[PDB]
Amino acid sequence: KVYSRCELAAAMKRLGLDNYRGYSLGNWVCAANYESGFNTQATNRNTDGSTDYGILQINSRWWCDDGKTPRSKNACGIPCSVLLRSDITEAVRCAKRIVSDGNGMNAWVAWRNRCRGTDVSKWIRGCRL
Ligand SMILES: [Cl-]
Ligand SMILES: [Cl-]
Ligand SMILES: [Mg+2]
Repeated sequence: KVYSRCELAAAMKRLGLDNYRGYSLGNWVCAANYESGFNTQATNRNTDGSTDYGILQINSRWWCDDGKTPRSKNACGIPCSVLLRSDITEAVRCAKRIVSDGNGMNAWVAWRNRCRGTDVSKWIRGCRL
């Protein structure tokens, strides 16, 4: 599923992402925009044999188990396939776990490079949440 911007913003608000551990909602929408283009089925295979999965491009070394990645920690305690669901609930739970660590949203390269320093509140403008 490719979400629209406001659809995603509403779904993320519903699941408690707005101002979760210091990151306002616009940060989460911005990150999803740049990481995946709002696409729950996005996948990108990395140089290290890990794959990034779903709308927030969550990585299979550290966070989810895909049975294909050396040295995998599976810190979210999930199969990576749950991160390709049209329902974002499992991805949001895992994202909250990720962002709890000292890296914060720097876990998401596209957030670090594309969203950090920008007016992220623009991502929720005009939306009914
Ligand atoms: Cl915001
Ligand atoms: Cl949670
Ligand atoms: Mg990416």
